[PDB]
Amino acid sequence: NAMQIFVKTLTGKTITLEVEPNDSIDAIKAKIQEKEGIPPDQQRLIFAGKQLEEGKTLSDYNIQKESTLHLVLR
Repeated sequence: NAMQIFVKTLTGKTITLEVEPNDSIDAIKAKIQEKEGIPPDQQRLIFAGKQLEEGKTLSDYNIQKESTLHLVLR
């Protein structure tokens, strides 16, 4: 079931994540924290024009394999 997505970080580089289709946004943020050292509470995430919010899931925004989310700092 697992799949690869990417997050475009604050440097413009991307990190690679292994995620499940219904993973919460909270789990993505925690993976971003482990690699970037930014607390989830300071992360704002965007995909295809949508704000990705805590408590919601990847599938809420139709984030499929090879999607690149964009990270914005709070």
